Amino acid sequence: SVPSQKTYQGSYGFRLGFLHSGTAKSVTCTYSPALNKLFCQLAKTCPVQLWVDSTPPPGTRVRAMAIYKQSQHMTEVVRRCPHHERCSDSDGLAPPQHLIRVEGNLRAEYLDDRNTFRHSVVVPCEPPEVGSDCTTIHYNYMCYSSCMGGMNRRPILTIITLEDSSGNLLGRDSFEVRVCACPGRDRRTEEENLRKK
Ligand SMILES: CCN(CC)C1CCN(Cc2cc(I)cc(I)c2O)CC1
Ligand SMILES: [Zn+2]
Repeated sequence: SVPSQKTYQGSYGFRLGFLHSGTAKSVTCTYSPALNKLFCQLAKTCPVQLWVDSTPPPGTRVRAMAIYKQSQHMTEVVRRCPHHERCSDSDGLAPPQHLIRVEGNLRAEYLDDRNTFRHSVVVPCEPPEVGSDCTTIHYNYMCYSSCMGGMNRRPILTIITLEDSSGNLLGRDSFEVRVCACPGRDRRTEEENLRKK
């Protein structure tokens, strides 16, 4: 099975937002709107914003899952490589196999799907802090795109779904991810390639 990646705002007008972090060689996480692609360093904080037009019901949750982007790989489960799944860098909550973690949220839950075997991490949907207009979730990606025996240079997408308390679909958005040593340079390069192409 391949989970849908269709953008769907749904009844609550759900969509993601990203900061404008620039492309300096020192930057650790940066988003390209032109590529709809997040570039980040291994295990570093990735702020992702949640925006809605109206308040969803109590019990609404927000799930993140990775899938391979390319058609010939979309069916393979995205997981950490044989090295990283064994490096004992657990935060006490995330299974060591999971590529995507949520940072600093005690209510995060990690799912190994009993049928598809796909991994995901889900948290309660919460209102913005007083004074803010959106809610931010901090994600970590725990392997490099290049990890041998894992992603092995294959591009992935992160799919973010807004769910009701049963896990039914309320909204969906997605973005490509590259986990790399120099996100600033790589974003600049890929945006240049795009502009040329
Ligand atoms: C312009 C948008 N207006 C409506 C007029 C409001 C602003 C206030 N929010 C509250 C709210 C609750 C949850 I739980 C999650 C999120 I993210 C969130 O924004 C709801 C939308
Ligand atoms: Zn790895």
